[PDB]
Amino acid sequence: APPSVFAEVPQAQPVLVFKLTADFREDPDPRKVNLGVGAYRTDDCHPWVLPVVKKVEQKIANDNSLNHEYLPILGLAEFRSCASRLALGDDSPALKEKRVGGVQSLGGTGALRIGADFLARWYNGTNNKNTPVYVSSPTWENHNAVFSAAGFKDIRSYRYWDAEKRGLDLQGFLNDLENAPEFSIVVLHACAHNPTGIDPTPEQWKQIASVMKHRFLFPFFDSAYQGFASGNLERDAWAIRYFVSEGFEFFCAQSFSKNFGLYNERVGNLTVVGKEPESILQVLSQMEKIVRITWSNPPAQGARIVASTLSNPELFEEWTGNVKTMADRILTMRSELRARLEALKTPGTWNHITDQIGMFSFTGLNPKQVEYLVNEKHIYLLPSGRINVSGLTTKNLDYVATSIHEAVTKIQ
Amino acid sequence: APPSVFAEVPQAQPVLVFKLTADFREDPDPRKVNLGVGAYRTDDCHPWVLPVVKKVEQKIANDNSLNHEYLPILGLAEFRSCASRLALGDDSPALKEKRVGGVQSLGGTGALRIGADFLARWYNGTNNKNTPVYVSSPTWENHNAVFSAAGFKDIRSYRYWDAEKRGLDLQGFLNDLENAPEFSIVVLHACAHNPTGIDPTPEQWKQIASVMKHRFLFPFFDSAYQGFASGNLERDAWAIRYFVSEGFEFFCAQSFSKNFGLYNERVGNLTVVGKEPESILQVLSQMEKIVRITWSNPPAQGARIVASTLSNPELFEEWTGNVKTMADRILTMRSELRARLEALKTPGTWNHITDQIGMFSFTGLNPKQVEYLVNEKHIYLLPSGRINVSGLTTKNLDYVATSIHEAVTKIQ
Repeated sequence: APPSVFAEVPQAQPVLVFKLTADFREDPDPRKVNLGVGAYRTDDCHPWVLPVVKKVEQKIANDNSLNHEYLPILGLAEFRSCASRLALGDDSPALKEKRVGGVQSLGGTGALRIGADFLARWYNGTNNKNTPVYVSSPTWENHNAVFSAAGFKDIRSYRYWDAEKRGLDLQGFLNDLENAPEFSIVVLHACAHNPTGIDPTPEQWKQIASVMKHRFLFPFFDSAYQGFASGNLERDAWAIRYFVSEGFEFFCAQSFSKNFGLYNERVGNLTVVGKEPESILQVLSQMEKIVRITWSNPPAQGARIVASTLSNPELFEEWTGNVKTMADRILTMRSELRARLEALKTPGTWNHITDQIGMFSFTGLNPKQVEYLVNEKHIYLLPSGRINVSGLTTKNLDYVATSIHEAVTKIQ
Repeated sequence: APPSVFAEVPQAQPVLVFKLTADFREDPDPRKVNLGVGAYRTDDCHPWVLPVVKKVEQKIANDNSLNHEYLPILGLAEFRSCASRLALGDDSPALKEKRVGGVQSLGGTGALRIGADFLARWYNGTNNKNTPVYVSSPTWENHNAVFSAAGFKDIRSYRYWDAEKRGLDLQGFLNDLENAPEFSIVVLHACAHNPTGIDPTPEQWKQIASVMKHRFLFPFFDSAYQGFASGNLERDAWAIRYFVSEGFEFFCAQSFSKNFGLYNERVGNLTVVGKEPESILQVLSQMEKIVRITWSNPPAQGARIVASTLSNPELFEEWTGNVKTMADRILTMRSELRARLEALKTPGTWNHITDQIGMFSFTGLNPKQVEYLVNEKHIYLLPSGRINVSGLTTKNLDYVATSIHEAVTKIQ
């Protein structure tokens, strides 16, 4: 009869895609297409498990040597070494000189929150909750959240998407980077910009690099699709491996969710670059204490699989093949969509579709055009014109292209 | 050459046991004993993997039906149902009336931090960072930490350990519970008090129950050793299952680390009891949003094993057997130590050793006596006189008892 502490609780509300796919689920129309699904799908609209992953799982399932005792707080030793080595390169002299520790975390999200909560207490003084934060416009929906609920109360949007011409707005944001309270932190996308797909060219990275070396900035990379983006580890980590040979430091947040398909195993690593082996051991020290209060220590299964893969030469081999599979499919569905849009003389340029890298891509549509695709043609995608390219198959591709043609033409 | 943001970083320092076992590791003395190891060890001083766990792992390893796609933010559906059902009972009408959701978290630690960070924003008003916090004296070392770094700046110690007579100080803390700013939250140990082992009797629980129902308290249980403590699920969850039939509500933090041996898989559940199906769906709603910023969603492997076990009758059967194994060993090492202490006419009463429940136990020694065991007899344990009973085997038991005899007698 009396009150509920539980009553007077604000419902929280259905986020962007969660409601989107739900509507798709109940849609009885047989030509419906879901392009807002948040992982990689095959051409038959199915989840794919990497054979190299199914392979290692069997090896683990049979190793009666393994136990289930607590791991080091920072995580499985081998994993952190392999992961950072993957992002920075084996032949990186920044490894020989002992510059970096890894922290095994809970996916890419966990790498941020730990690297985030760390900065709001040891970066820019002590317990500095006022330091500005670099987020792109637009950005992965909870770059904001992970830094907000980490402390920081201003969040700063450097323009990134250029609506007209559908490409990169370089000095549109390179200029904004100048205005900022300098010496602030910058969470850059390593490659495959979520949710646009447009990455800076190596030349343009040099620009953003020096111009913000010159003048007070700390990078906080988000390497979530390394290898998964373009089908290769060497060029996807270039913007990372350049910052090291110049002589920077940064936190790099690695996610193995998309490029190992290990979404529900939450495999991730925070790579931390230094000066000299001095304070890295110091960073890693009270990185532990941050973790201890979040999760006592990280889970083992997902990490072992990645570690067993990256350490072994004939699994690494098979893995990069599997990664190239997921890759090549996306790049093909790009070249195909562009071609079909161009084959129908669809008003506008559509280079961006093939210039963008990765699984997500900005079409260049505005919610009035998108509204048409969702309600009349039952193509489900976000109002920001964002599609999951892996949502495009060989059967729906011709319908979707023609639908996009109808949208741009009929609705301005 | 220039500064390091990384320099001027405070090293954090080696905690209690981490330094303790390290010293044990380098100790060349052949009669050394480690009683500060933080998990269950066999009589041969080894980690034990439950056969029922090795069993389910094989079943999972062979189910080619499973994928690695993201789980619900709150976690694997089956797990949360089985876990809460385990703590509250299948025949609990508080389940039929839809009172409770579970939130799959990262071990027991994760269940707290989520349940903690939730209260510091929806409990006792809104964004109430001032509400007092109940922690025992002493308590599991990071009941304090998990609530501190969750916000709260006062932490209140209700006396729990009674140095002389080595047992429970009931109204010593039942009185302190009266003084507190009422309507504050209370993280009670369900059973197996870490690090003492003394649990209140069912009668004494009724006392603490009503007297703090009567007057403004919200329980926040820590069920970390359910079944693992006394070798059974029915009496270990009694203090929980009583609070529900009275008509309370609370968060219960379940850990499956010790009772499934799944430490490095980080399996845990936050059970949340309500009034009426109303605001539980509301609690679970913005429980998701708290999780999203911590870890996007929880890992699957550890949860599936527990879920597959608790849902299946002939695995549940085998599991409770394995749990009874770990249990009975501890209870035996208790009755044996007590007997050997009593057989040597060791000055003092030693009932507490056999009255305490669970893996951890307070001997009743004070660091001057403990100092003797560690430096002269190379028995490693915490200054609080805390031992890991599973550290006691059939070979060291006679040495340790005799050592404890020497400590109490020679050093007052």
